[PDB]
Amino acid sequence: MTVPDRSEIAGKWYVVALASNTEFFLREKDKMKMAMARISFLGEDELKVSYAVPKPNGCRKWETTFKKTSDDGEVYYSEEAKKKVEVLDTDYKSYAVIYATRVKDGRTLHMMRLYSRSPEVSPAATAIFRKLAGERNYTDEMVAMLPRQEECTVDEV
Ligand SMILES: O=C(N[C@H]1COC(=O)[C@@H](NC(=O)c2cccc(O)c2O)COC(=O)[C@@H](NC(=O)c2cccc(O)c2O)COC1=O)c1cccc(O)c1O
Ligand SMILES: [Ga+3]
Repeated sequence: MTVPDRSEIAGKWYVVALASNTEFFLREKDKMKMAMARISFLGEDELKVSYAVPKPNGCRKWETTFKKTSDDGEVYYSEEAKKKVEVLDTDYKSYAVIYATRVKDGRTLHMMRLYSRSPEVSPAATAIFRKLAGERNYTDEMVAMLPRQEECTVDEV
């Protein structure tokens, strides 16, 4: 158990960037703090993810299971949850940017996010995430960033 095998392909990721299509999310997220994300391979076609966010009520965490969906190569779709995530770009030794979308009966929501190899936002990741954001005619309130405001973190093992 807990062998150093596939585990190398999984771990924890710190989301130091955020983007929301709905004003409310932007308003709420812009006022909150950086979030967490840890993913674990449930199966060959199934995957599990643990979320950690600092909520006024305390560190709010949650773990959800998704299904493999190699849309744009290592993308994931959670039909049961109505949430899709697609890794846009990621550095083996640097920052990474992943795109996410969720659709509800009659409504489509998109949420862009950026994660750092550790709980620390980098200028490079910032400029990169923004460069793409600007290419889509994004607006400041549409994006959300968290500076050296870290404190609550999610465990890995
Ligand atoms: O519409 C979406 N959320 C709702 C509904 O989802 C939820 O309320 C919870 N959520 C999941 O259970 C979830 C289970 C499985 C998958 C999830 O993503 C869940 O979040 C908790 O998330 C939160 O409280 C907040 N959330 C993050 O800060 C976030 C930060 C980093 C990473 C996150 O995922 C976050 O949600 C706000 O989220 C919401 O209001 C939604 C859309 C697009 C992309 C999303 O991520 C959404 O969740
Ligand atoms: Ga979510």
